[PDB]
Amino acid sequence: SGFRKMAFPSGKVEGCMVQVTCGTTTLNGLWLDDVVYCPRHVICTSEDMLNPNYEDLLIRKSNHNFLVQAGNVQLRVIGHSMQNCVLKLKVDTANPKTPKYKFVRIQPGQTFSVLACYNGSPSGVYQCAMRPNFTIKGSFLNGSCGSVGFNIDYDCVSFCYMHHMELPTGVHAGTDLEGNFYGPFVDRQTAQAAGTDTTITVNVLAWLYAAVINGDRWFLNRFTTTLNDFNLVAMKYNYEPLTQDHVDILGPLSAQTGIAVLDMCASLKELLQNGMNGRTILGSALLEDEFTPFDVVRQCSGVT
Amino acid sequence: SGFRKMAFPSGKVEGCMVQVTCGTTTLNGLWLDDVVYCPRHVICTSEDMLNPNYEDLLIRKSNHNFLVQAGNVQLRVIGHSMQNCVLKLKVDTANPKTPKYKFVRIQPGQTFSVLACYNGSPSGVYQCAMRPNFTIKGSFLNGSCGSVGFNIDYDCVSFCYMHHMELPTGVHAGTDLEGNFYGPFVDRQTAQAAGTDTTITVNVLAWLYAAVINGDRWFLNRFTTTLNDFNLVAMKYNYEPLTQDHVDILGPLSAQTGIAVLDMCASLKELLQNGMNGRTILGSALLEDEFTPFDVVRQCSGVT
Ligand SMILES: Cc1ccnc(C)c1NC(=O)Cc1cccc(Cl)c1
Ligand SMILES: Cc1ccnc(C)c1NC(=O)Cc1cccc(Cl)c1
Repeated sequence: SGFRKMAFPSGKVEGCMVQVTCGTTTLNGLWLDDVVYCPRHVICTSEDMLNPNYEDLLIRKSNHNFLVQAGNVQLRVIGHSMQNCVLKLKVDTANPKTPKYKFVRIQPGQTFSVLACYNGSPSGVYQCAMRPNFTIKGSFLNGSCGSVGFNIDYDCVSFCYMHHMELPTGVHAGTDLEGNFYGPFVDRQTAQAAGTDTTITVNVLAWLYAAVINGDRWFLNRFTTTLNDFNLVAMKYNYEPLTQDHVDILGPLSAQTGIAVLDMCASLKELLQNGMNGRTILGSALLEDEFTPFDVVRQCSGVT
Repeated sequence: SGFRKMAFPSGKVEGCMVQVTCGTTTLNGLWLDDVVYCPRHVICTSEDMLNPNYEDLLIRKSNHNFLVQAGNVQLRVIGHSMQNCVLKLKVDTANPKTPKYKFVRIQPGQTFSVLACYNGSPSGVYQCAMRPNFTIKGSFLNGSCGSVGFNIDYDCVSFCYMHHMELPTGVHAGTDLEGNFYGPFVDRQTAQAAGTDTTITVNVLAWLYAAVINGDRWFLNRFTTTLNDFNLVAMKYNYEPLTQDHVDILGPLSAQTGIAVLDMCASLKELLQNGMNGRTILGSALLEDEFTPFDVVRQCSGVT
């Protein structure tokens, strides 16, 4: 029993973190096999960041300008290339601590763990969701650039995020491991609009099922609804429209609890229209959307 | 910017986790140097747990009855001893992945990271506080026994908790690494009272300072209070009494923000008496007490 915002064990990712320095800028890199991946803005000075011409800036750099250090040992850079917003520094040594890994581009609403790093050293780990608007509400300071997000399936780490930037609004933007930004963002010191965000409906429902499994049941009611009626309420409260694909993914939790998905939707509808009346659910006074249906089943079944 | 319930990177602790089996019971052990530490109730059957005589049960066991497996390799047990509620199994091999470590008994109100494990395999990591009543509100299922809590200072892991039991109320009880329970709990299948819990006042104040640093300032007011007046409010709302020792530990955050500790106490007083009026602080609709003043300074300064 109990329900926590649990992160994946970060060990396999800690063994990949390195420090990358170019000129006067230092950030984090990810060392997998004989390649170090890092945000391409490591090649910028503060003056460059206003409107950088990355192609021109990278041409002034040679392999010996990229200083890569793994803990205390220096890596020898034998190649460099830019792929979208990431730099790939080929090194002469394969990382002996490289776990089994994949590069994945996650969908909005999916969750992942972030290993926050500074100067190539891990400081902490936390779980978060990629917002529907492709931002993440992380905890990152200057120097955290290059910190990565990931999921783990037994022995395989799927890297899904690399941190690049903090928007003027204090929310975070980054790329997949091929350097493609999530969202409309560009790696430039300019004010950039993050779209209207919404609450991840399927995750809130998954978390209400986790609440029932763990004993918090006060919000269950004698009502039911339809997908259409529920979506009228979801639109009014800036929630993502619920689809049959979302209902299908909630099936295991519906089966485990015996509460039909549309009955849980009716509980959520009443919570949206009436608030929590000063009560809590799983220690929260708001509707939590950072747990996917997969996360709930994993945490509630003890998958290692 | 941003503020998350961040856990320490779990890598150094993952390398210590082992599976311990005795008879038909399997749980987690902590392998440090040539000793494996685990909850002594690994020697019990379900029938024994009602009122176990651990001394008598342990006498029926020999070194060869304790099966210790580190991933896929079997450890050879050359000694066994009970210290309070933990068993110490001496093995013939020192753990090559033993980090620099200490065993510490933490105070109520302090925080730590938990690496939840099943069958000696890490499933997730989360941050939590030891409640004033010496329970923890974790996320643990059957088989999580032996999972540990810890803090990390640069390269040193201070182990402070080992999970033993879930109380009938769904909250968790465990020991320090010398096997001494935190709180009045006994390792027995009996209903056990956890005392009245309170909110960790100094942590809520630390978190209000983190909110100010990160831009959430709506709760700041034009008022101040005294320790005496604040403590009358704290008593009414089941908050721990604030002392000058607590004020002194909040000094760095008071200096960083320019908000005197008693002025922050007046904001907290108004939040206690008036609620949050449907607003949030750092993404929470309640007053958070799982961040110590040290945690706030660490997260806000990027200590690795
Ligand atoms: C200051 C800070 C705080 C938290 N995370 C981060 C990542 C930062 N740093 C930046 O955003 C620097 C920067 C400026 C403009 C564009 C880009 Cl790609 C990077
Ligand atoms: C079932 C469960 C769930 C979460 N954590 C845990 C630790 C459990 N298991 C138990 O509590 C088993 C047990 C019963 C009586 C005394 C003791 Cl020391 C241990």
